[PDB]
Amino acid sequence: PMPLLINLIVSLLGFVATVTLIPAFRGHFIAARLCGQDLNKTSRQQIPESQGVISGAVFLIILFCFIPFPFLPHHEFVALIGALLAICCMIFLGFADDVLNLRWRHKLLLPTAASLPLLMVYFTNFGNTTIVVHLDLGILYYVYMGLLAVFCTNAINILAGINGLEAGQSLVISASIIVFNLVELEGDCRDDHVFSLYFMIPFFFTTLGLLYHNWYPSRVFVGDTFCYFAGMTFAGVGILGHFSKTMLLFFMPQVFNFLYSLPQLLHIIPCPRHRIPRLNIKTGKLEMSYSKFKTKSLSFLGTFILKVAESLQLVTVHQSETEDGEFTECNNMTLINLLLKVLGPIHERNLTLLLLLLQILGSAITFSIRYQLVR
Repeated sequence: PMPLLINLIVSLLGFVATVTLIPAFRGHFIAARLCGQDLNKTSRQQIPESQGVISGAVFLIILFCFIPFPFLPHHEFVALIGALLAICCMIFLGFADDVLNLRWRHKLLLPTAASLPLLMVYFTNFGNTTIVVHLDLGILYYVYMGLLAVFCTNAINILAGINGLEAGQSLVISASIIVFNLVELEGDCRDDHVFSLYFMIPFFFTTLGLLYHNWYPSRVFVGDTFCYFAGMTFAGVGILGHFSKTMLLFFMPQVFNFLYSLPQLLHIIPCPRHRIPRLNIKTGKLEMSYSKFKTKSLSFLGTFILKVAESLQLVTVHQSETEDGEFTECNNMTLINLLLKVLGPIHERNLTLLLLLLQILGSAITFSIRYQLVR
């Protein structure tokens, strides 16, 4: 593990670099108007946004320096430069979307745009287009790879709204991939897991440096730049490491949160501006958020999904009648608000930690399935 040693050293220098640079560039983001208030806090102070650009930049420089060490044969090098191009492009287009706030339709095209070098590397390095249930997907396999980048970013991005969640969930996911890579390094696929480690170790330590400042009480915000960055690094290693299926199982709390959010996101059930919990100033803890709307304006499909989700004991429905008419106060559909439905009001630092623990539980479940640990 001669290049893995060098990779671990540069990753630790990168942790120190992220911890040091994030407060150094604070002034620049504030002056750039790249800052906002922490909605779940009584404090009206502006906190710098998109700090995922600094940890993402540190990540790139770390790996740019690392590039000659695995070699010091081009088939594994093409994937290394190719994966770095896809990730770099994503950190770029991610930060551009943060700064410019592009339309949701253009936002979904950005990950497929940046994932193109991985698809081309998989094409030139003759990647297995076949899948095991034995079915050759061919063109539909490249559509999967293209949509994998789009998924991971938005899956992380829609499971957010509380300090240290986005960086924290990514640390559990990247640490799970590190553990999995190490176990599978000993035999069989050594090349596919040594490659994945080369990106996961620097991703873990740069994110650690970011979480140092994002963790409760949030000093900085990670921004959509970090979600874009994280999403592509995970899609990158999963695609070129061929463990995309195993990797998507580490995305279990995200897969649930996405599908539970889907009726609100698609506006089948009314969706407000912010579906984040409401902080009770007297309590100090975070309480559930609600989406009240007219019952007559609601669609037949929307009335069905909301009634099935109520019968499944997932959504709290509160009926009311005013002078304007009859309105339905539906619970905001997200894993954060569902945890407050089940466990009552929870403080922000404990609520994130609980979702991080939930992320650990799912990873243990994945590992137990894959290595026979149920008994």
